[PDB]
Amino acid sequence: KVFGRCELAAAMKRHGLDNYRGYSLGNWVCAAKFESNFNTQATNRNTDGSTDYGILQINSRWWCNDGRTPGSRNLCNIPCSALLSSDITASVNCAKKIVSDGNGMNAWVAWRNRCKGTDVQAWIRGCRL
Ligand SMILES: [Cl-]
Ligand SMILES: [Cl-]
Ligand SMILES: [Cl-]
Ligand SMILES: [Cl-]
Ligand SMILES: [Cl-]
Ligand SMILES: [Cl-]
Ligand SMILES: [Cl-]
Repeated sequence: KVFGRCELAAAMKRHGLDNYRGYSLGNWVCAAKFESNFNTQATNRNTDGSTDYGILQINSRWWCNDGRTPGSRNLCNIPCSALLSSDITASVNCAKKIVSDGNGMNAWVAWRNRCKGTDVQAWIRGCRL
């Protein structure tokens, strides 16, 4: 599923991501924009052999199981395929664990490089929330 911008903002808020660990909703929408362009079915293969899955490009090295990432963990206790669903529940619940891991949203390199420090409220501007 490819979400609309305000559609995704609303779904993220529904699932309690707004201001989770102090990160406003626009931070999350911005991260999703640059990770997946709001496409739940996005996948990308990393140089180390792990794969990133879903709207927030959650990585199989630590967070989900895909059966093809040697030495990895599955700390969200989910198949990586669950992160590709039109229902964002699994991605949101896993993102909550990731952002709580110590480095906040810097866990998402694209957030650090493209969202951090910017006017992230622009990503939810105009949205009925
Ligand atoms: Cl689609
Ligand atoms: Cl957009
Ligand atoms: Cl915001
Ligand atoms: Cl594996
Ligand atoms: Cl594990
Ligand atoms: Cl949803
Ligand atoms: Cl933080």
